[PDB]
Amino acid sequence: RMFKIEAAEIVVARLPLKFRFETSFGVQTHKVVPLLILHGEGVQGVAEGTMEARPMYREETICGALCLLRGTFLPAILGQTFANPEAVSDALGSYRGNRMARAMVEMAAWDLWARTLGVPLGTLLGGHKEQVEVGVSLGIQADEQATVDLVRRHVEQGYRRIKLKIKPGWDVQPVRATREAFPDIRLTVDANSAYTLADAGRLRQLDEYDLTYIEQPLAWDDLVDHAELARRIRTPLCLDESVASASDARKALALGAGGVINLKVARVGGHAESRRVHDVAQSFGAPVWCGGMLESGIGRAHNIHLSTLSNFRLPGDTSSASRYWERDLIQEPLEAVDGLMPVPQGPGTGVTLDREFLATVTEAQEEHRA
Amino acid sequence: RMFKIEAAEIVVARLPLKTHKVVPLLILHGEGVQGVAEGTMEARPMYREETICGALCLLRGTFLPAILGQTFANPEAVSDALGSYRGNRMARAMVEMAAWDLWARTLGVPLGTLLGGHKEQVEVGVSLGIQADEQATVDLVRRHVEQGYRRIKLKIKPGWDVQPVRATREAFPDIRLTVDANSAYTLADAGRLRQLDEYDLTYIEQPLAWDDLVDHAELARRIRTPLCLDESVASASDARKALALGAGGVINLKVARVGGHAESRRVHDVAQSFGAPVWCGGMLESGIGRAHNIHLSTLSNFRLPGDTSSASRYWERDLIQEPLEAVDGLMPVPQGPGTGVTLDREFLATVTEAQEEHRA
Amino acid sequence: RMFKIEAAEIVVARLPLKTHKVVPLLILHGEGVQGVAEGTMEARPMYREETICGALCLLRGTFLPAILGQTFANPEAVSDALGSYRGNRMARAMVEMAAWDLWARTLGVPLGTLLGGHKEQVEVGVSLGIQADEQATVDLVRRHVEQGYRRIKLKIKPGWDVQPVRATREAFPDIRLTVDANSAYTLADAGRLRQLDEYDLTYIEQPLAWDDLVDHAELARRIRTPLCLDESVASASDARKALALGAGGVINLKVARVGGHAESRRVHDVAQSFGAPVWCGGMLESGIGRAHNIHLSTLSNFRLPGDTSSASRYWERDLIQEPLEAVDGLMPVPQGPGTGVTLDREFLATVTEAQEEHRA
Amino acid sequence: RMFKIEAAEIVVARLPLKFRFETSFGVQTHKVVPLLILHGEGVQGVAEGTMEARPMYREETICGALCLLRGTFLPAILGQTFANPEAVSDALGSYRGNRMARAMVEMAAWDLWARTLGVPLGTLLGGHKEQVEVGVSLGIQADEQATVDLVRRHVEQGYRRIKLKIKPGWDVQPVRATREAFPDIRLTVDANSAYTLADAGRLRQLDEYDLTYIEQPLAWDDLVDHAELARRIRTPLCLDESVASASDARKALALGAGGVINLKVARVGGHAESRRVHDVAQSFGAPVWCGGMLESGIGRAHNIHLSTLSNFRLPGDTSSASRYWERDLIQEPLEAVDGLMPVPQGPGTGVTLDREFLATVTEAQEEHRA
Ligand SMILES: CC(=O)N[C@@H](CCC(N)=O)C(=O)O
Ligand SMILES: CC(=O)N[C@@H](CCC(N)=O)C(=O)O
Ligand SMILES: [Mg+2]
Ligand SMILES: [Mg+2]
Ligand SMILES: [Mg+2]
Ligand SMILES: [Mg+2]
Repeated sequence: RMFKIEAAEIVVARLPLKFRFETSFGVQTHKVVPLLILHGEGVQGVAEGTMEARPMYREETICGALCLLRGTFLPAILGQTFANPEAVSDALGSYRGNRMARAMVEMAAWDLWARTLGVPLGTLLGGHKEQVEVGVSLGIQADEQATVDLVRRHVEQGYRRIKLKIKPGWDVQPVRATREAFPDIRLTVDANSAYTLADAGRLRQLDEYDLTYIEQPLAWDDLVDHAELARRIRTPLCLDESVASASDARKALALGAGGVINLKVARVGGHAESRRVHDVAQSFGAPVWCGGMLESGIGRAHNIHLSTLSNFRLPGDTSSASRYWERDLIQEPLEAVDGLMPVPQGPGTGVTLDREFLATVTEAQEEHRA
Repeated sequence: RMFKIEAAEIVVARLPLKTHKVVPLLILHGEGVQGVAEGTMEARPMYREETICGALCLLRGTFLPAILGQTFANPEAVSDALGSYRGNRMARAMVEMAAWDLWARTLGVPLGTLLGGHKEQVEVGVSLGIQADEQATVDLVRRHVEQGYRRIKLKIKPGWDVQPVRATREAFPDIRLTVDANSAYTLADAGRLRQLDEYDLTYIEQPLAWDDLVDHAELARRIRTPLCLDESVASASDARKALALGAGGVINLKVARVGGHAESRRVHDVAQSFGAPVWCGGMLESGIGRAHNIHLSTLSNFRLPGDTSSASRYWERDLIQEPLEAVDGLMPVPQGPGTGVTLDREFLATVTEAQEEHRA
Repeated sequence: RMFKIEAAEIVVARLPLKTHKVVPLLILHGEGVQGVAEGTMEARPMYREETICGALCLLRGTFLPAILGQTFANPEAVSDALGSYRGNRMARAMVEMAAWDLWARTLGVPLGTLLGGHKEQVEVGVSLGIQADEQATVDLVRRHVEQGYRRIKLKIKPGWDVQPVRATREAFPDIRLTVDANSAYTLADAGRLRQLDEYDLTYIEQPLAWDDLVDHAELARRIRTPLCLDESVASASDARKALALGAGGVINLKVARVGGHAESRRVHDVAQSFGAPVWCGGMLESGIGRAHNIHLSTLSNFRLPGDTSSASRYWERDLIQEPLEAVDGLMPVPQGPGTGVTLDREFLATVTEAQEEHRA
Repeated sequence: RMFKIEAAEIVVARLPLKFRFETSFGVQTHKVVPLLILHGEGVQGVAEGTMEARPMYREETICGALCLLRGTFLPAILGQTFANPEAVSDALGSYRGNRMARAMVEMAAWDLWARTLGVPLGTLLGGHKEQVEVGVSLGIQADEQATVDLVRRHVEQGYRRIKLKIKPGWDVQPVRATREAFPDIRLTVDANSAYTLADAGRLRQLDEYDLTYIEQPLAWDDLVDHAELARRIRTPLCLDESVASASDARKALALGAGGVINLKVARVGGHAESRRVHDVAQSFGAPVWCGGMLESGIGRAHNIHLSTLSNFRLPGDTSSASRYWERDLIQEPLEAVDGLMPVPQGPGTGVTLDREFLATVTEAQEEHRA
């Protein structure tokens, strides 16, 4: 039955990384993890923000999102009783944008709700996969052959897709040079919203090298130019930043802006909207796959449960947690073997904050009540 | 945790109208609860392609042996365990919808709540058949407007369309008014249908072929009145194709026609992503089907009124213990887990023509 | 020659309306002059996605450290020095617009003149909220017509649109009349919106989703009244896409929403290249923002009247020393270099909630 | 503040060339340079006409343009006070066409105005590049290999694009034969409004040889056929003659007539309109690059300042002045090194008439006052 949200904790942690993540919007080495914990009916839901300190991947920031949480979202929900996560989400007024901020509340609500039922999260969302295929995305690196080697280390691990982050002045080389050593691997690029329609003919060269897709080659907020570019090349386009809702997905696919969607749960505003994005794509015969945002095991586990839905037909960016952190914020390991990630068992996300360890890396912590 | 389907009953009832109606039921048993669903296929293929005879064959020979004795994580897993077979969406909906009801009852949660709805009441419309003349049409619309219905549906046909719509809109300038064209028209009728445009109908329902989308798209370019699709939307990919082709701007969503609740929610979500509304169509359901419908209707893109009016308008006495009665054009969501309604087993037995039990 | 940005102040004022409004200001100091700009983001994300809290964070932690102590050839160079970051156009506009004002003041040249304008006065329109009934609408339009406004904007909403427009056009057959639909409609409203067509509105402003262009394109095919875009044009490439898709024929151009003066001139020029007009939208600005707006509005494709009406309509007392008062629907361009207006520092201090200074 | 135009000089010079310019509209060896000097507020603005004695590249002529200047344009502006170059341009009535003639006035006005402010021209137009990438365009020449050698001399100089003027009965050869010796150079052709849609399949052969664009292959005044041809070949089209305004640019790009625009400042009517053309292209994600019209250092310097704007993303035709003249009309050298041309320093254009030398090559000179 119904659930009452009695308290909310905001806990910000920073976690040292392991590899250096050198995307076309910059280089990333460390990681701030904004956690929202919702309390009610003797259980708790935890979710993790995917917004950055500065607006580099997309428009939101930790600073603005916490203001929004403490000044607006949390007051609207605290002390209130809800029938389900859709009602929580409904209660956050008509505020514009800020999907990731909304996702912290909404996804925590899903975790809390599932835990009141004693049911796994993926199960309530309609998924019945018991593990999910994952690939790896490899940041920018080295040179023509001396990067066919980092691919090597991952193909030997059984990862089911290799994604190379390219960018203006570094692209066609690895692709032929990886299709070189590995003529048969599922291979993709993250063209990193780097290019413009100007760069169209160069991108067509990637065509023979048989990629499953080219990811977000043009502006992060664009659909129209992508639809133009898609007509000029044979390699399918994959959208990321430009699909932030199910109607964006509908428009992108009706326009022909892409044939594949990188679905990032928090980017589209949470699980319910992700299911819609997922079903909209499916109705167009377009697959989705699960994006990653360097999450701790909270975010990683949310991603894994979402990925159990049936239109997740391409390997996601949900590789092994041990790849990123010497120690994660949860107790459970989230380790893929042979490119298959198992669904962590238990109610909701199936994972559990390591509170003692979290405390040692916490830099902010607030409680909110009605 | 997961649920095992241990047993299934098929009960075929002949329920007196207020002539009879054959009501096929499926009851799935597991975990100390049961799920019940109602078939909407007819004895002969009239509204669509399926029949009771073909459907019950498929259930007992194929669908039921596939699920009996198996353990499932959710209703989607039950449905997936049947996905090799083509079409037969109403037969499939029987299993799928009973599975939803069973699953919800293992959790103790209302069905609509599990599907993501949070309405406590749903808006209901009324359907009128062809009347003898204009004033007889207007007198019955006036009755139903006074009862508080929030949408008026008129059955129209070639020779009788502009007249009743005109007379009605004249008497009732501001009501929500729609028509059901019952696939009785052709593209040569475009000029006549366009004559409806000045009376601001919310939509015209399925004027052209029952399985068509493409000619509906053409007709939509020729008239300004929105088209509502019925029989040609039997899946989420049909809804996508319909909306993207401009075959219509509204979908009459019938849960069993598209294959059950999960696929219905996908139709609802696809429509929503296009900013097109859906509404809940009806099929003369006993309280089992009516309750499944009321629960589906609590979802937020059900933005036009549905054919889930009072059970008492159809049946002397219903097969369930709970009254489903709308007041002032609002049907309350029946309280309880799953559908929130309960078969009256003794009354049921007095109207049962045939029953059978199946185990693994 | 080039300019060095030596210092920046953020002042947040609470300015009494004639209830209060929070007015965030940025003052950039260099070369013995200063540039001032005003933020248009709200405390919560209502008109669009940004907030004062998020914006000020971005300024002090990112934008300001990027420019403090650096030397620039022009305001475009200042803006380029921030181009790694995504969205946040109003936060960016604060820096960009102060940079324009500073730059113009190092040269001794009016801002509008540097952007290529040569109007000495700009035409102003009036905005009316929902009134109780038709005659109350007409009485207020009559007032504003007599004051000499050159465009009447009516706020409309579902249930209240054709009536006020009809009553107004009936009383005023030749005035320039427009409506603001405030994203309150859907494609199902096409038939109702088309009913506005006979009253010859100059445009309907953003009837569908605030961030949409594609559905607006569809709606434009269904009705003959021109659509004006607001929130879905946040850049020159948005303006191009909007005009080329046929999402609208007019753009409500708000300087801070698109990221400042340079990008605004690009929106203005793209529109012009399509032969589509722009007009200057408003955001309840203190005299700082109003003056930036008046200066932008002097450009030649600002061919419909703008929301830069009298400061006295909003504020008991303004933050600047100069009165910005329109007479007979003409707002004079404030004289002087840059914006031609000057902060009243002592009055400002009496209404300051928070201030801070930043250096390299 | 405001500026008053008190006097105007028209000075026509002829300058001996150095190389023979053998375009598909004819062979050019010498060069008439129409200069307009505007006087006001103790400074002067100088601009240079790009119209020819005869209408070979486009429709204007020196003869008709000077008539228009002396009979119409100059009378409208002399003794008048203006707030900026846009107001000067506004004051030249609604006269039709004659963009180059208008450009002499307008561009001189920009120079004059910038000089009253003491600011560089490019700076006022919004550019902040400190030098610009340039290529070379090579007229019609020799044969298959014995022209891969003239390309040679330019690649050794570091020019960042090589453009070959082709024409019916001389085209596919050098391209494979230059892509031959120089498999990696940025290479283009100036198809010289020579062809018609008839010639479409031959042009598609240039496709593998990897040109950045094919320039104005069809009629000089056409958009529609270019949009058709663009659909038949993979090499982007570049428009020149057919874009004479920002609305022409809008129409060309909305139609798909080209993906690149050769922006010639005087052809579109001056700096302000060039900025608009530049921004319109940018809004479509189309680059521009700077055309050349064999200018003396006055025109060359105007071109360099315009080229500082951000959508000038492809190398222009603004090579070294020493390539064209044994002596230029200005004092300053305008020499590129390694395909980079520096912005000449100083207010306005940053260059200065060499009046003593100009006098020795002047063939006409008039003063006009109010
Ligand atoms: C922080 C986020 O922007 N980083 C990666 C995703 C990293 C993934 N492997 O977890 C990205 O490509 O978006
Ligand atoms: C006079 C003009 O028509 N000649 C060259 C441009 C020459 C450039 N290199 O300066 C052209 O191709 O148009
Ligand atoms: Mg990515
Ligand atoms: Mg019906
Ligand atoms: Mg408005
Ligand atoms: Mg040329």
